[PDB]
Amino acid sequence: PIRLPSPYGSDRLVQLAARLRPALCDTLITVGSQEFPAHSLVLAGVSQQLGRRGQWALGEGISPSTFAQLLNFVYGESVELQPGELRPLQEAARALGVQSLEEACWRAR
Amino acid sequence: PIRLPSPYGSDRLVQLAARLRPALCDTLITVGSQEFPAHSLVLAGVSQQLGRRGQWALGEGISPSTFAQLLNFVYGESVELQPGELRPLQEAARALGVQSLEEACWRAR
Repeated sequence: PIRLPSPYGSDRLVQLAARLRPALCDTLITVGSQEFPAHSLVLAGVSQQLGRRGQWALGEGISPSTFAQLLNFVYGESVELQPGELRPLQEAARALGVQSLEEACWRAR
Repeated sequence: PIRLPSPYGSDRLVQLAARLRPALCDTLITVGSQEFPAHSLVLAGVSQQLGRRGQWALGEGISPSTFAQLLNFVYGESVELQPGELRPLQEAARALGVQSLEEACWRAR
């Protein structure tokens, strides 16, 4: 597999938030049928577009499998991917403004 | 005046939260008549006791003036105090479990 290192694994509050979730989560992002709790503050720290509270639906041909990988990256976990998973992740990171992930994907390609 | 340096002034997410507030705040702490918005996640990072979402009232003979100083410290601002303000701040930090502030107060005394 391909491994993408996350530059967020050593922010002390991001670490704490990763251990807590779903506790204290104020955001619920909905992807087709699947539900993802998150901390609006953590999201704001990586992308102004994503820093919003409450429930909302993501609709742009982004799969739950791809969104789960983007969300782990944001919470400081390295991501490990199969070959055909890189391009959909890059496209999701572009559309949602997560610049650090977009560039990691384009590097591994 | 006496100055207490805060050890939180360089956590990148705490800095961002300090610039945002009251935006994205999920907690409202009520002190007599006065209202203080906060991020439950930031509070959890300094004291397990304070890491809770929603509205709640603080009642323990803690003044709004003293609570405002404790909250600024938690968000990374140094605090500047008059002589008779140190002991009430120390007592508030003891009761709410903010250990870093309790010890800074006892040092300046």
